[PDB]
Amino acid sequence: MATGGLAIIQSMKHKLPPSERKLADYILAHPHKAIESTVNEISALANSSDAAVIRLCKSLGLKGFQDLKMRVAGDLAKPTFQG
Repeated sequence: MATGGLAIIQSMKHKLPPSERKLADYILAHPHKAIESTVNEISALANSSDAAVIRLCKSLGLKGFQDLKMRVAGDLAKPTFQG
């Protein structure tokens, strides 16, 4: 409920359109940066668009980018994802 952000992104990595894919790739590669980024920052980092970040979040069943960041942060809190 406050976790699973990385699992949900990794699950869809190969089922996402291009613009959403660039985003999922950057977040998976740099999840610590991702949880401290704005929509404008993450879209620039993934060479994608602001609209694609919102679409990515909706594609995953999330309320938006804050939800995505919270759920990723929840995973980074776990020993399962620490290291």
